[PDB]
Amino acid sequence: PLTLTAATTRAQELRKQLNQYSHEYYVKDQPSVEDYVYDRLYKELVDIETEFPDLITPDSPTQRVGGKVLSGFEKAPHDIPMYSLNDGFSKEDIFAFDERVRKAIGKPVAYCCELKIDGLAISLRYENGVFVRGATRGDGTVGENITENLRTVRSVPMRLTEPISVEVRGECYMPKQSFVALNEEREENGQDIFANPRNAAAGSLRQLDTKIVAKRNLNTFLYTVADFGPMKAKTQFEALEELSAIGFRTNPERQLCQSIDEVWAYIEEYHEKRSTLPYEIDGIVIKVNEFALQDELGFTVKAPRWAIAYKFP
Ligand SMILES: NC(=O)c1c(N)nc(OC2CCCC2)nc1O[C@@H]1CCC[C@@H]1O
Ligand SMILES: NC(=O)c1ccc[n+]([C@@H]2O[C@H](COP(=O)(O)O)[C@@H](O)[C@H]2O)c1
Repeated sequence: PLTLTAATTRAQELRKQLNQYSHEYYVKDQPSVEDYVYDRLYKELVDIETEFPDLITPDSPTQRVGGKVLSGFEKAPHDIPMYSLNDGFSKEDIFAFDERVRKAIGKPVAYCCELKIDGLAISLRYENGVFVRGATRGDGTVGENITENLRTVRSVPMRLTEPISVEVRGECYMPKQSFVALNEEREENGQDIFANPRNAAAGSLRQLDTKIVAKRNLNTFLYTVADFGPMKAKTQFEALEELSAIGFRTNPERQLCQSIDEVWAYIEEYHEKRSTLPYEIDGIVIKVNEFALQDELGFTVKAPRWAIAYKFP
């Protein structure tokens, strides 16, 4: 049959190939091959892994199912803190924000606009391309180490394109439909339902048994790089492209707005588009695009001065 020498090599080929399909299907939401092509190879790999468990690696797709069970979560400090967002609620709130930015900067400023995803903020640290820590925001300077649980989030890469060392932050959420499904499953089990998708997302990520988490149907959008490493983005918009480039899920709805008035267009555009989305959002995030300018404005103690969230009512 298959020898260890042969299986060791064949396994790499399968992880490589399978991980490629999973990337397309989970990160680009656009698969290339038919499901049964995937399953065939995935079953070949499992058979190889079951015969020689020693070839099992963290970047293998068979580990997306979890199995580990923790006692509790370890503290996960953030040397670079995970800030919060200042809030706006009116057109006045947004336009006053813009007024403040031009006052301190002394010129017109371009805004990257992103949809504020209603879920759990997460931070992801990679070294030489390997995923080594996943963390909640916690209180901004200390979160919880939820690395095991995030191994089961399919859109989170166990290994990157480039062997690059970087930490990136974004949202982990449950799409509306998985929300509904989970709640029905919970009704059937006679438990309390989750009031909303962000609560489901947050309880899922606090489950100690990673095998339950795997089943939960979670997804990510990455939007900030905390530790650039060799990374080269110089504006936020640029950063969002470069996050895709190295292989994270980014939300496609982000725009680049050269005026506050366009910013108010965007907020309206997706305020009416809000229900048409598979995921829930609780507003819009407006960011000063130029990193050089985000720097100049800098940070209050809570939230950055170069950004603000327009929250829907
Ligand atoms: N939820 C979001 O969609 C979102 C976003 N697209 N972009 C940011 O940029 C923050 C990062 C630190 C300074 C500004 N924050 C977001 O949500 C924050 C994360 C933690 C508190 C808010 O939920
Ligand atoms: N490229 C693809 O078509 C592709 C990739 C990953 C998962 N899937 C599908 O997702 C389901 C679960 O697979 P995984 O738990 O290994 O991610 C399976 O039914 C599989 O067919 C399809």
